[PDB]
Amino acid sequence: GLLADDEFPVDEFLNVNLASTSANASSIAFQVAKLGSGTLLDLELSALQNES
Amino acid sequence: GLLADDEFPVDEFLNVNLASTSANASSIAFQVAKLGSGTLLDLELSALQNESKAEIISSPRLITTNKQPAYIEQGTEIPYLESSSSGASTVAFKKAVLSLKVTPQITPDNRLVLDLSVTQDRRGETVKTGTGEAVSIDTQRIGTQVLVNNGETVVLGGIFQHSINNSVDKVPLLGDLPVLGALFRRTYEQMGKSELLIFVTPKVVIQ
Amino acid sequence: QITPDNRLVLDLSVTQDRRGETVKTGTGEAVSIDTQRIGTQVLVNNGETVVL
Amino acid sequence: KAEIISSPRLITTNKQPAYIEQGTEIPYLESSSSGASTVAFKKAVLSLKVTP
Repeated sequence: GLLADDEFPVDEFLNVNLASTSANASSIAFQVAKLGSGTLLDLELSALQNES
Repeated sequence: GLLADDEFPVDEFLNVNLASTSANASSIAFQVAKLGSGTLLDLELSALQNESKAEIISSPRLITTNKQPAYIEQGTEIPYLESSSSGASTVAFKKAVLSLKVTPQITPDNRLVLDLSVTQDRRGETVKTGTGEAVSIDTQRIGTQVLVNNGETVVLGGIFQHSINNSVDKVPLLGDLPVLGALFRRTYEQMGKSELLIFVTPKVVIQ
Repeated sequence: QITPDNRLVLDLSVTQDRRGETVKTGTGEAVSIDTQRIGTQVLVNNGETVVL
Repeated sequence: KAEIISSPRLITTNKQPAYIEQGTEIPYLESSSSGASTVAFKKAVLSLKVTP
């Protein structure tokens, strides 16, 4: 109950934040959310490969 | 009950505040909060480690007649604001090119004497000049006279660089304990290395 | 220039430039140019190619 | 702590001047002749200049 503003700290949530930084990168993301025992875990992969 | 504004003093709360200051640093944080007896304790670790490599090669060529000057270029021409003669401005162009400029000479015992200029410049940042701005240039240049056998290579010059940095900030006595000390200190370490080389090789066209 | 033994001496300039970005000059702006240039004197047989 | 090392090299002919450079050229606002401005470039380079 300690912090005042509570919608979701999307940036304070993440442990490892090393996303592929581009405009055409493709991703996919998996989740496990209980909310009864509290546990939540998220995992997203992203990639890109081009040629010219 | 003494202070008026109470949501949480997140900055006055922390005892030791030595977080890894970067944009790609990864962390993890543990907590023990009772709120019945009042006790609260927080501990967060953060880290980062990266690494990089690069390599560039460029090679221009020319053919020419003995004792005759030749050049080949590729780059940009930057318009600069004014050139001054007796009274007014002929605004001119500076070059930022990868260029080769040469005059050769053939000698009797199968050898060449070369008068050499080789450059590789680029367009840099835009600095502030007076109330205005202008564009700066990043350069690499070598100019020489050398004497080289007919069909082999020589290295004209090069530049080598190396650098190492270390830093620590800690708590005066605790940040030195054998295994626990890592809880009381921030550590930073960086290393760089660079190397540049220039080669040349002439050849007489035997028809 | 044509020589006796079926050969040419050429004084050559060949360029290919384009219009580049618009850089900042003083309180104003101007247009920059992207260049490729080669200038030489060569000696070549009558009807064949050489790389300059 | 800190430590930096830099070493340029050259080869040249006896009694003949040679140089090698690496750095930037700063455009400065104006150079003055009899009347007007030829804005010029100052150098900020790591350079070696030698006559043996």
